[PDB]
Amino acid sequence: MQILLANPRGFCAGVDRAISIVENALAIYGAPIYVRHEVVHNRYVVDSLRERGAIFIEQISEVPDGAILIFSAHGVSQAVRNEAKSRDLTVFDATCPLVTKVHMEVARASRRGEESILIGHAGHPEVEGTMGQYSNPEGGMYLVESPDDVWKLTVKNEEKLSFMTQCTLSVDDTSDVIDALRKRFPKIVGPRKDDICYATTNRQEAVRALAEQAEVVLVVGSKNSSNSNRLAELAQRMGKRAFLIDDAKDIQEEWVKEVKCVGVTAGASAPDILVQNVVARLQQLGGGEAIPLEGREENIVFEVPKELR
Ligand SMILES: C/C(=C\COP(=O)(O)OP(=O)(O)O)CO
Ligand code: F3S
Repeated sequence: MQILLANPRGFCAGVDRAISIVENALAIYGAPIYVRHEVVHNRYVVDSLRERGAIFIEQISEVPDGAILIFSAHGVSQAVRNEAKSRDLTVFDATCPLVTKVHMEVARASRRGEESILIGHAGHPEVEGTMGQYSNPEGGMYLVESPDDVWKLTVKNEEKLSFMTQCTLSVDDTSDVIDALRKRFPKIVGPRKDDICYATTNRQEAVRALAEQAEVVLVVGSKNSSNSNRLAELAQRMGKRAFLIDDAKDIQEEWVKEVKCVGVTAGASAPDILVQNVVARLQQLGGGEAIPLEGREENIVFEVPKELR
C-alpha cells in the first residue's frame, strides 16, 4: 500500500491567523479568553485551546462583563458585533479577511437599497454572519443552495441585483448555481466567478488529482467543517471510497484492506499533526513512506492584529 498526500492540504492563511489570535490573546491576558463559536471547525484545535484556557460559548449573553471576546473565523452578523460592543467587552475579530471582503460587498448592497443573493448552506455560521450584513428593508437578502432554489426565487427588482457566495463551497456545484442565476436574472452582478477562497479552490483541485491515483481517500477534518466535507464529497463523486475522519482512531481497517493506493488530505481547519498520526496509522496497516504529490504553490499569509503580536 502506497500512501499519497494531497497538495495542498491542511491549514489555510485565515485558519492559521485565527488560531494565533486566540493563542496570543491567551498569552497576553491569560485564561479565560471567551470565543464565540468554535474558532475554526476542528474538534482537536478547539479542545487544544479550551485546555489552554479559552472558553467556547454560543451567545454573547454567556460571556461575563469586562471579559475578552474573540469572534470565530467564520465571521459574525452586524447584530452580534453590536450586541458585543454595547456591553463593554474587549473584542478581537478572527474573521478570515476573505470573509470580511464578502461582508463588505453585502453591506454595500444593503446601503444602496439593492437586493442580494447569497449562495451558501443554510445554518452554517459563515452564512449567518454574511446574511446578517444585510439590514435595509427597502431591498432584500436571500439564500440559495441549488438551481431549484433559484428557479423558485422571486425578487423585488431584478434589475438592481447582486450575488455573493460562501467561501467554502464546492467549486463545481457553485458553478451550476451561478449558471442558474444568470439565466433567470440576466442583469444580476457578482464577481467574475465566485467568492470561493483560494484555499477551497486549491484543496479541491488537489484532491481531484489525488483521487485519480488513490482508490481510497481519507480526509482529515471534523463533521461540521464545510470545506472538509467538499473534499470527501468530491472524491466520492469520482467513484472513490472516501471518509471524513477526525483522527487515526477512526480508520477502520476494512477501508484499506487490500488497497494498493490510499490517499490522504486535510481540510483547511485540520492541523498537520492529525495527518502525521493518520499516516503512522496507515503504515501499521501496511503502507510505505508517504509521498506528497506536486501541487499549486500557496504563498498567502494573514498576520494577526498589531495589538496581538
Ligand atoms: C473560517 C472559514 C473556513 C475555515 O475552515 P472551517 O472548517 O473552520 O470552516 P467551514 O469549512 O466554513 O466549515 C470560513 O467559513
Ligand atoms: S475563507 Fe479563510 S479561513 Fe481559510 S478556508 Fe478560506 S482562507
